[PDB]
Amino acid sequence: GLVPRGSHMMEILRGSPALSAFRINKLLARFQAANLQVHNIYAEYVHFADLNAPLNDSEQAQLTRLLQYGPALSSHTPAGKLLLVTPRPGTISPWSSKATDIAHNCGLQQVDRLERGVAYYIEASTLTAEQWRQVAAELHDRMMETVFSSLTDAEKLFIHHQPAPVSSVDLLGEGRQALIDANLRLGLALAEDEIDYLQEAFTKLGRNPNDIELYMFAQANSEHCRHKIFNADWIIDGKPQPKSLFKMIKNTFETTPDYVLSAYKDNAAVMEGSAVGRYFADHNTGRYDFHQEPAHILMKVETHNHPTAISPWPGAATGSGGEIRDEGATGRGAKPKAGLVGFSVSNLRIPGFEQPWEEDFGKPERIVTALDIMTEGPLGGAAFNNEFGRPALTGYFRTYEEKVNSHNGEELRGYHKPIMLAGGIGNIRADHVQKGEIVVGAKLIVLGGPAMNIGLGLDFASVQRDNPEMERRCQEVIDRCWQLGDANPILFIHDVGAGGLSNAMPELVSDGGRGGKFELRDILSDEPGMSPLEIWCNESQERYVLAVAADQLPLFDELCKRERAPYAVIGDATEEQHLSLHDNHFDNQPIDLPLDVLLGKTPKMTRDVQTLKAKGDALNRADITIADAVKRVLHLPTVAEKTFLVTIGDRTVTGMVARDQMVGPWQVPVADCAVTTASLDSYYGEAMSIGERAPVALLDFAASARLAVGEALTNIAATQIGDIKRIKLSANWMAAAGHPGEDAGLYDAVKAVGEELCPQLGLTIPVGKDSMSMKTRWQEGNEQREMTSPLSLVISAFARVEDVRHTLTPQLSTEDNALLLIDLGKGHNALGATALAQVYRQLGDKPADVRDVAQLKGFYDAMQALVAARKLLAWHDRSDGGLLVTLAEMAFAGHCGVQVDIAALGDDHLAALFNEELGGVIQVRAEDRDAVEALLAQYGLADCVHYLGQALAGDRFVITANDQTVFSESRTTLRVWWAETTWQMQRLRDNPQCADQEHEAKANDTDPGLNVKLSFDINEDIAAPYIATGARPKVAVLREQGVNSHVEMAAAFHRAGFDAIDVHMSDLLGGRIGLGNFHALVACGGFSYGDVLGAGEGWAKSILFNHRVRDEFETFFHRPQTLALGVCNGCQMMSNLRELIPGSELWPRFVRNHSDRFEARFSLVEVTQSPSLLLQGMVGSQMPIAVSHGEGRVEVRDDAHLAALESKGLVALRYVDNFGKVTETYPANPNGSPNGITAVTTENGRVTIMMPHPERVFRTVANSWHPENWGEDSPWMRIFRNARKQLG
Ligand SMILES: Nc1ncnc2c1ncn2[C@@H]1O[C@H](COP(=O)(O)OP(=O)(O)O)[C@@H](O)[C@H]1O
Ligand SMILES: [Mg+2]
Ligand SMILES: [Mg+2]
Ligand SMILES: [Mg+2]
Repeated sequence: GLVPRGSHMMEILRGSPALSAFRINKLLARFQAANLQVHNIYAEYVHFADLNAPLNDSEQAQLTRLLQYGPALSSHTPAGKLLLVTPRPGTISPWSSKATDIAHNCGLQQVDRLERGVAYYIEASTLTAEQWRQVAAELHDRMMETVFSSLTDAEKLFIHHQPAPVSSVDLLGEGRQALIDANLRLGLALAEDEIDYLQEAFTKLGRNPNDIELYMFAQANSEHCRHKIFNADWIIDGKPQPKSLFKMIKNTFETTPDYVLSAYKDNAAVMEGSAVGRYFADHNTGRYDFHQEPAHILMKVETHNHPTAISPWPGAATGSGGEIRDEGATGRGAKPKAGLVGFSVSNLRIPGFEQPWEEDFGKPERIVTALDIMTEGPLGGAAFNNEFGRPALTGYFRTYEEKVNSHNGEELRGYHKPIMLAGGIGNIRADHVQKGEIVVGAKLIVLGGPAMNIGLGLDFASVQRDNPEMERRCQEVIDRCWQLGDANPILFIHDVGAGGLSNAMPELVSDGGRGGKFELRDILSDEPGMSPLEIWCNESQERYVLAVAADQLPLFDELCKRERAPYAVIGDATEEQHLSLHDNHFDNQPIDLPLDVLLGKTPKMTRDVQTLKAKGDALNRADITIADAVKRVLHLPTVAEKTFLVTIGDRTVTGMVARDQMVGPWQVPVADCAVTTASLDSYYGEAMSIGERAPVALLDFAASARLAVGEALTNIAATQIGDIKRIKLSANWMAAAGHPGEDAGLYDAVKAVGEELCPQLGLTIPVGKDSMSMKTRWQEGNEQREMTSPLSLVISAFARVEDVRHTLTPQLSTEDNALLLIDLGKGHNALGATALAQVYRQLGDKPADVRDVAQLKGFYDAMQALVAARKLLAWHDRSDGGLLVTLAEMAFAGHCGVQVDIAALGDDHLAALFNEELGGVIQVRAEDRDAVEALLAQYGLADCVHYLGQALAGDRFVITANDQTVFSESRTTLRVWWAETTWQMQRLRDNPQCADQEHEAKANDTDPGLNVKLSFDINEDIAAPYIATGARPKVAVLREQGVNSHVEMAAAFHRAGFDAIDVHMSDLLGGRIGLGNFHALVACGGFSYGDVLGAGEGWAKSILFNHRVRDEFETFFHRPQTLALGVCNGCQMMSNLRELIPGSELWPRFVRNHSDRFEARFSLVEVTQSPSLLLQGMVGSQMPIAVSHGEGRVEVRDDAHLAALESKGLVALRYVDNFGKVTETYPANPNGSPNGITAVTTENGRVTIMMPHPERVFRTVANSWHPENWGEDSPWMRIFRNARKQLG
């Protein structure tokens, strides 16, 4: 298929079937439910190639081959009515960016652009034109796609448009009205006093402003960018206040500067870390080595609330992506290392699973539902973290939507505009913390993606776009820069976010005390139609701005080319504090302004407001029983199991993850905080926790803020930190500013933490952000409706960790034990604004609060003493759902029972069980009870401490008060109820057979959990005699663009005695490396090309289609003694390279998981008998391994191929269930692979490929669960030692 398309030609190539049978059945069921008689539907991918020159036969065959990927679903002959769904004209999918990159890296420069659609063939002969429109509506996303009736209509996607010129606004010819008109036309949202300021500035300059100048100004002066509310003066109840909100936050730093290296002068804060071996490849040698130095710790938390209400996948994705850029742009360049995630939404109202507190109150047409946010949003956030490669290790998820009698009387309070929160930690070198100086003449660079018309102005302008692989490429350049140490050529770096370059470039010169002169036509653009305003102001993603000295440009160019990171020099820093943007195409100057004019401020805001305070109503208990309350509370999403948010996201990339959300042998997501190691050679590390309690703010603003700080501390407390001054906070404030009562409430809550609680505890808040229009208004029938959030403070706590090995979790032991409650509520047992109240549609009277500051500190210090002395068996703090939920979660994690007496906790059993006061349950050895009680007493806590009882083997969850049974249930029954939410979410989002299998396994109490059988001594270093010689063979640690798991791969080989060499595919292509110098090769994990065109396919085909590099690989694999390993993405790659690999004829392909979802699991495997030299000595072992993949499902051609592979004896690993049997049941087998197959070898055993990641778990400390008696080495270390010994 191939036709004229302007000065280019467009080719049409049919792809493979696009939807599996469950997805097809879902569509048919949706049509049936809407009364559309659709007899059948079939979907095929179709590819469009815009060509600038022709393809010869050989090139055409290459292109056709590149576009063969994906699971081998059965093709159907087209039949019925064609509906073709594509991206909207004027947009370029991320798919297109990455597929085009692959074509170019395969030598197809004739390809100008590849794009993809889905051709739907619908047989429904009896449908009206009206009903056809409804069909079309079901098949596409109106915010990013369109529907066409012919394949040839895809030509519209590639139309070339001539550059649009700059437009002036005619102030001199029309007066002020020109500015008023432009304000409305351009959507500038300017205030009257801003229009005054612009009017005078341009009158003084004696010329008309250009549209681009006004837009730039308007962006820079928004609430989003200027923080007017947080810098305002206040008057409250008639009294002027002494400090802004910002100054009150800064009070915490004035009080507690300890350990802080950077606060309030970058887009992340920095604190002291630990001296450890930072592991990376040297610039000159390419060898990975440990560099003993301080790894300091950066932190940042952001939000993306409004875009996520409009288009949740990209909203969440670019929420993560922007925050990752803030981290990498800290100082003079730094390295992200782990993420966190938060969602607050309205009620889910899951079809067929509606809960008794949920009422449908309507919503605006133009936003999505709470359910669609929680379906697509987490996938988007995860897509970014997975493809960029940072593990996502802690988070929160709250539902809230109720009609309540709050501060402004009876009104709807909720999250129709959601909280979408993304944050994280990173490491940074001491000499890079401070931004450098920008010398006059510095070159000013944009690093990253070509711009498009995104973010300007159905709300299309709020529809974002993410390409995480592009950002990984950029991160690698940043890494190379900071890895040069004193020769780091980055003088200054900053992320590109709101306002695009129009904010970022002025900010970067201005932060250096410089001006800039810029050339518009040097900026990389994928949309030649764009105006200067669009080019300068678009919010295209994956971009950074930086300054480099002119003499370092050749170095910078080398770094970028090797990573394949696009970059452009677009201007020069000037001594004069002026901003100039020239346009070589139109020979004119779109921007010509002094910086003081541009960056000049209208006056400060004054907010004159009054306090409103809600009168609580006592909880009406008419319909409440304890048993009913347990069942309801376990069904509140806020409380309920969070698996659907957890296993979708990588938790092992870097090899530094010590404590992830999933805990114990039954992998129950209840960990109270995240912990990473500082390096691959240390037990020092970092921790992250979150505290939040928004519904409390409907009753008491300051208490909600104090509880958020408190809960962050209780979540983190059983991790070995020491001095509380080591804990640093981000404070993210979400409010509906201007809503009656909220402004005074905001001030009071900031004051409560910044002026009071944080200084009194010794907690700094060195970073934070604010989002101040958290409400939603619409017309619902004949009436105005509004849904307003509670004031919503989210606190994230971050700390350097003294020993990651000493972290406690909620996993109860059944050795002889005591359960003790630390009730920091001091028996107040408040029920206001609890999960209990919410699930009966009420708010209640009085909420929890921090009852006693000294006791909170004493709790923290006492926990630190108990952790360091190793006196705790377990800890779980009390939060949503109260003591009942803390104890239940502990019993789920320990897969056991409890026998608990609550007679000491008051006569009100409901209140004792369901209050959400601060504190929690510690478990200690029985023999240590008296000593632990005495320790707690030393910290002033005796009256808060209560012996509850003990954990016991079995399935009974029993709560007594004297001789009365208060509540008694099967622990399994509770655990399954608690699972029903994630069950239902998985069920609607993923393959329902997998969701059901996962859920139903939880009901089998006989599940023994992950468990280990070892065929060898895991402590025996069989490589030691080799290492002792000092002779270290090289390993080629192979990476392609988008690979992310190479550093820990190198480290694993290093520990086994190799010299690990960084080999990029660019090194092979440029002659800098030749495989003939190596005896061992490893293809590493990640998302090369974002897996576009099938995971590992672009990587492999780039090798196959370059005859030189293809020959190199083939030569390597045909040598008699060479060894090769392919892990995950490398396994996929090597499976696509079979034709070069002897003995690989029976290998399968690796395709989309049967669940249709990314699976980040800690899975049980057995090592099976095969020739594999890398698994020698390990046959019959059974131990868990990190799994992190979406396309790991072994796929054979037919059963003859599966039988042949099996009979040849080439299977080397298989998934087993916890009973130890080979399985295809999910998630024990996470991807649906037949016969549990997840590793294969060649006939000679010299090449092994596997989907799981042994290199992520070679350290015991990095295994989510492991036997207590293991040393530093896990079983998986033996793979790398076997490689060493085999080389001799
Ligand atoms: N949005 C999310 N993304 C990833 N993990 C999450 C998310 N929400 C919760 N989690 C994880 O699920 C577990 C249970 O969460 P939750 O019950 O909210 O924690 P807590 O009550 O201790 O504050 C924790 O390990 C938490 O980090
Ligand atoms: Mg919880
Ligand atoms: Mg907790
Ligand atoms: Mg919480």
